[PDB]
Amino acid sequence: TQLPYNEKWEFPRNNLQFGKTLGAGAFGKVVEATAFGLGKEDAVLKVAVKMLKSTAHADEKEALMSELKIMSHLGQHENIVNLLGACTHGGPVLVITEYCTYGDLLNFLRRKAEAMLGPSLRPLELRDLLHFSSQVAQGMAFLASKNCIHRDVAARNVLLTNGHVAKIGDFGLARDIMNDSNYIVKGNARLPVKWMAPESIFDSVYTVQSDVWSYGILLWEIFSLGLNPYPGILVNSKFYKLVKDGYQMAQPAFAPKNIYSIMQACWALEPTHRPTFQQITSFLQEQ
Ligand SMILES: Cc1nc(-c2cnc(NC(C)C)n(C)c2=O)ccc1Oc1ccnc(-c2cnn(C)c2)c1
Repeated sequence: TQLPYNEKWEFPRNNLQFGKTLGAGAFGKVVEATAFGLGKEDAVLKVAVKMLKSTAHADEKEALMSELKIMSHLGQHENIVNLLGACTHGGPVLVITEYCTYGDLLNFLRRKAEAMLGPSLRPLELRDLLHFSSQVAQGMAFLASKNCIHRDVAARNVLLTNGHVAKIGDFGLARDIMNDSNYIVKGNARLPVKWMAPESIFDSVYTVQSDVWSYGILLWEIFSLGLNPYPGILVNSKFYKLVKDGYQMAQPAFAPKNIYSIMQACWALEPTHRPTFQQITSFLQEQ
């Protein structure tokens, strides 16, 4: 980001055949597409393409390029949404990432729960939630090894692909956060407050451990099967005070006592005392 962009990621834009729009923000969107002759193997693949809408401004053009430059210098990991190519010459910027078959984790969890309650006219096992949690932890630990701060870790930014493997991603400009109830007004920007660490809300500081906090909130979403954090509590000055003073969500319905203990560790008031994603990973690989 704010550095030269490598041309190894360039891809012919007329070699994309676009399909349905997957997500749409205020000034950007992710669209599914079939890419032909992508990669060394010249694979023909279904992919996700990220692009700005017709309402194009200078500030929105930089935001997509920044996301691309960070992803380019990042590297490949099985449990993150990998970059496959970009279209930077010949027209509007297109960011080509892998296509995850099952969408985000939040809807998958919320649907499977509804399908599992069908006798109110496959199923999800506890092992499945431990694999989802383990997999995202591996992705975050990989970002933590590159000093790359996600700063919106949430189930809505975790995607499931072939074999229901979890990948951490970021819709960024392609989520309509303007109208999203999980993003609260805070002046110049709209922020996912209920996922944020207190020092990010007040000091506006983002680190690996601030992502560890939000990952702790993610664990609460996974093991509640898509419940909303701090449910029914309106984000206001009392909520800020409670979070800063040490208020924590109760144990979700389906988390073992030691998964809730790992949640509480991610929700420590002091950032250095929170676990690392490597420690979260290694623990969750056991479970
Ligand atoms: C979620 C997502 N994320 C990124 C992305 C990831 N990672 C970073 N950055 C790192 C450094 C964390 N950035 C900046 C990003 O933009 C790009 C596109 C994207 O969208 C997708 C991707 C796959 N599949 C779908 C989908 C939707 N529905 N279905 C059925 C499939 C949507």
